[PDB]
Amino acid sequence: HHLEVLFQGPVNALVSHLLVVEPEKLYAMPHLPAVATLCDLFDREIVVTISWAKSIPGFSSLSLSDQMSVLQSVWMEVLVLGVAQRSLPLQDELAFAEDLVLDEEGARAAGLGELGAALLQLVRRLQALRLEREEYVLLKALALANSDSVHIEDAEAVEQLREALHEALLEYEAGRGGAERRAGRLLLTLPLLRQTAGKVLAHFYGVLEGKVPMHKLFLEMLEAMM
Ligand SMILES: COc1cc(C[C@H]2SC(=O)NC2=O)ccc1Oc1ccc(C#N)cc1C(F)(F)F
Repeated sequence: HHLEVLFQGPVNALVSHLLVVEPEKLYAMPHLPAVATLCDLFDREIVVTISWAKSIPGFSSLSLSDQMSVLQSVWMEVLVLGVAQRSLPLQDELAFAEDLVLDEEGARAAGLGELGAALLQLVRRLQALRLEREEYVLLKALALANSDSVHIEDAEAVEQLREALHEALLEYEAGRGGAERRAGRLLLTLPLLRQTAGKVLAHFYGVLEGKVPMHKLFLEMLEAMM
């Protein structure tokens, strides 16, 4: 079941679907040290990210190989966008989970180096647009489909998924110099989104040593689930 029928109708059925498959709020707390708590939380975010992707209409239409290639290239973007998303109502704070909210200094003390600052930069870029939840899920799905993995074997198939999600965003906006410009403004945050994800990976790999090899960790979980 590839859920392709959701691309046929008015977009509101697709949006309703994205809203439903949005992961449940996680609780990071039960007493572990900050680093350990975040590590445990991270493992759960990885699994949730993978299950989320598989429920994105049209994703399953891609060859198994391309699904994995797409996921390996943007999983951090999806994850990071979730963090930014939970942080929007706050000021200069990061809601890693319902019950785990850190300011810049708290992030630094939790082993995140300067990621606190980098993540808040992303958060501020999104807060400036005052996202609604519908825009976030559409943008997130689009970020998944806008992967630029070097290992994609059917590039037009990925192109078509990306196009369909972009058109969904447009149709959603149109139905709330085209003022539906609203869509472009969301798209213009995608470069910072990708950069932020790269920054997170660089921090855990060290600079490129491999202290905390998240790509391997992700792959192992990916192939265990797919
Ligand atoms: C210090 O924070 C992390 C620790 C780990 C585990 C590592 S660190 C090491 O020394 N040993 C390992 O196993 C993994 C990832 C962490 O960062 C996050 C945790 C949770 C979320 C969410 N929601 C986002 C992040 C980020 F990656 F966006 F920073």
